[PDB]
Amino acid sequence: SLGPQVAEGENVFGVCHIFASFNDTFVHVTDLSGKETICRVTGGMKVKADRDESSPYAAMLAAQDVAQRCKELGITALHIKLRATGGNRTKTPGPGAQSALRALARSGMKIGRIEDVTPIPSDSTRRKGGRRGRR
RNA sequence: GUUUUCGGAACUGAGGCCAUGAUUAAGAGGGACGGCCGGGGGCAUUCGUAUUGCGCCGCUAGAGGUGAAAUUCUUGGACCGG
Repeated sequence: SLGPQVAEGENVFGVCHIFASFNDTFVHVTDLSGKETICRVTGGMKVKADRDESSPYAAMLAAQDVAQRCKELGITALHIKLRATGGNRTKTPGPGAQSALRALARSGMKIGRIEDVTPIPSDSTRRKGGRRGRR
């Protein structure tokens, strides 16, 4: 819990992987390599109902938690990496995607580079669901 | 008896002559040739993320899924990140 960098000199960076599906939200702050994580709180560990694990509010107080946890450990700036469910499944981020990084911005954390890292397949396997779709 | 001119039948050589004999080249067709063209076909080769699984590392208690849930996965470490 000791960041040897001087604060007013410059900023200590981290990176949070925002994974917003349509059934849950993930806020995963890791180091610049990603091999070593700092905090990871989901939207489902903040609300006592499955149906709103991905609600934008459930991600708003899941990002205020990780930002509070990412503060004293010594990180001030964050690179953002949005990610939808990807693969052959959906490509647009879920509802709790925007209310997440807006919360941690309002929580006093600096922002670096923002990027979509959705796992876009070159040419997918057969997507789940019949030929006639989800009728 | 015979040979022929004699009329007929057949063959065989040299001619002479013909205005000496081949319509056109289909906004029909075939074929050739020319430079191209094309997710045409075949065989071989190469690349791409993704998905699933496994190994290791990190941190963790939920993760999945739905109209809402449950079956299912999970401190024997799932999901998430490398």
